[PDB]
Amino acid sequence: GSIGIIETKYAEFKELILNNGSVLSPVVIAYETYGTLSSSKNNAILICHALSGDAHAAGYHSGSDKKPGWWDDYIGPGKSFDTNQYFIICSNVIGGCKGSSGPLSIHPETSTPYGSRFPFVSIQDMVKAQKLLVESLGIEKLFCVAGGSMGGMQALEWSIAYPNSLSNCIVMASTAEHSAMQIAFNEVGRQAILSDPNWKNGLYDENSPRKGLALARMVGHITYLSDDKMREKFGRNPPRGNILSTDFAVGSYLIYQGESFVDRFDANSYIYVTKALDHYSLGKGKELTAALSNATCRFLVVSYSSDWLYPPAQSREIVKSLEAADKRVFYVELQSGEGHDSFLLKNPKQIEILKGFLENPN
Amino acid sequence: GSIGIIETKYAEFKELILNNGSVLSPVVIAYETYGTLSSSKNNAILICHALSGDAHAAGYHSGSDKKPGWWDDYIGPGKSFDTNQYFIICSNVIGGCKGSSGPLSIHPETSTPYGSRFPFVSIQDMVKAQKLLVESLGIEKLFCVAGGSMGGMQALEWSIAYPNSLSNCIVMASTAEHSAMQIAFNEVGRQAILSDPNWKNGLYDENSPRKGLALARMVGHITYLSDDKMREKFGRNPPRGNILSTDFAVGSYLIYQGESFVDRFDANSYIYVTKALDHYSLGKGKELTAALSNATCRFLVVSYSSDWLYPPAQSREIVKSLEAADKRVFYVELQSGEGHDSFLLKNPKQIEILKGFLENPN
Repeated sequence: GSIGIIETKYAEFKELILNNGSVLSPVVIAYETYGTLSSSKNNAILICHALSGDAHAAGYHSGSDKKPGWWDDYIGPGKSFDTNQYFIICSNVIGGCKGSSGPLSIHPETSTPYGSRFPFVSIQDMVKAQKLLVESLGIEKLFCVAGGSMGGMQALEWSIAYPNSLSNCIVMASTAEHSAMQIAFNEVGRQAILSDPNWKNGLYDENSPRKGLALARMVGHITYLSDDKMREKFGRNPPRGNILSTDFAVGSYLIYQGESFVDRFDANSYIYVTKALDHYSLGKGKELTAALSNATCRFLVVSYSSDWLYPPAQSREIVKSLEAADKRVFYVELQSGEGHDSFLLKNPKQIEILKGFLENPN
Repeated sequence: GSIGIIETKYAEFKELILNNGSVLSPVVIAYETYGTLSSSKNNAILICHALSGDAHAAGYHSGSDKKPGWWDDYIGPGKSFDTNQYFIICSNVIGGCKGSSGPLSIHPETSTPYGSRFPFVSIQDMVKAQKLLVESLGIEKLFCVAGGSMGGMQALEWSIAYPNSLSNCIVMASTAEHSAMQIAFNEVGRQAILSDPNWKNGLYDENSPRKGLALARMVGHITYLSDDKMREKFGRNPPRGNILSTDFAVGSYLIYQGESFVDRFDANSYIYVTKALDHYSLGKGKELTAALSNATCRFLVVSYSSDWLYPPAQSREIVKSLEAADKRVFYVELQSGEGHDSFLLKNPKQIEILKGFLENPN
């Protein structure tokens, strides 16, 4: 079942010209691979990560690791992304903070992290960079591109940016454009970092805006409860006593939400990645239909009943435009009990729809 | 059109026993009145405020005022809440920070603001306190209770807490219970205050958590844009350059969102009031039907097409349960271009539905 110990690898390329005119020189892409690439180069699947995720989508880095990769129940021998049949790839987005070109990259003049000097990146840029990686691994046409949430937005971009470079596209718990609500949560997170005393115009190094970023990320932990589970927590009555008595007053630490200072993220990177998500729009209705008419691949769109961050209605708009464009598309709404990240959890019915989609080309 | 210069008045009562067991002694209720109460005591309308609002719902405090009351386009001679016909009342919620019993109330021992020593209050408590005020003004049965958002939740509570003490109930852009999404925005705001260095377990006095509260309140400004107007702002591409170049780096001040330090709010009060909102639940479906079966008054429920904070679906659940309970209920979804506070803005079609509801008892 487990793919075992995996090394993070680093592909470096001379440059990447970004959509906003700026240039990454060089471009580094941290990635991991699972399984074995066929001599025909045609069994490869690209996994695109979500906001919290990275290149480490499966297995372990060392024996002492306490948790496997972020989609480990779905990637491995016998699992939904079967490393017995397929060559599975996952890479850290540029703008990210776990190995690819991003704000933590060392500046060629100051020998300090780029920080706020790093250029703004878009989802189209992130996908251009993934294309470079995939070509470098010897692949001209991927079998599949898959991802959920932020990862599904990259997967959608692939289907139209390089429409003939993939046969299949799996878009889980995702959207063609962020709602005002999604943008608002990210904007609050970004402002928390910006107003943190340690922010220093983004040129922090000794002392990062840990508090601001803790707040920015807590958003993802608070939003994890479904409507029902949040109401269960809150009930029909407020607490007894006062803010001091309930120890509600001593709640500063709850900003980290059980998570430690060692599982490390970066404030600049959060700003860079969420800005890419918020500024990406394929539109809706007629405009989305027109945008998606480039695609040639087969589509699997999966939404989750309790997901209110990327709700079934956002998936439905994609499926509606993919039918208006005369494209091969299947749509499954899975029953779920979580606020957004249900695509991550082992679920018999998810496993089944994935294995069957990849197994049956109709 | 304008009601003119208004004094804030203060009604004080010996005690109020709260639902959580704690006691307010004394209870102070800051209120304002507009128009003239009939000798029959039967033309009175209670206005319930929203999260940002207060008792000052109409007119001016002095000639030098730069803005009138928060619902001034709706309260006055000839306006929708006609002070030529009606006696209009609005009061600051207990737990609030603009005159009623709340965390800024001076403690009888320390002669400093209660702060975090103030007891948790509920919407049922807020309405109990309003009942006291209304009785004190000589009123046994109100003609109407009206409000939007948070104010509509108080108005709903009235219709079932004192079902025979009102003839009509206007519930605008509101809900019988907060969604996980609504609670999440408030929770982020509360955590911003809790993690602010000046929070001091809520016993701040010299130096308040201004930054934390700025963040908490910015949420209400960011969420103000509709899906379309937010997408218009964000477009299909991220900015040119980097965080430093776009002056995106110097964005600390944007936490106040144009608003000054003089228009003053309180961090404890924000915690108290949003906790009351988040912990209030009449439920949904059968449970909401059962809860609302106590009501005897006539209902007007108004939602707004672009409101995604308190979306039409929350209003529909109320109207559905009010029909399942065999109650007099009208439902209008008004077209709007804002993210939540459309009930505040002058709108010919809102004016018309309000004046006609109050004028025609059928």
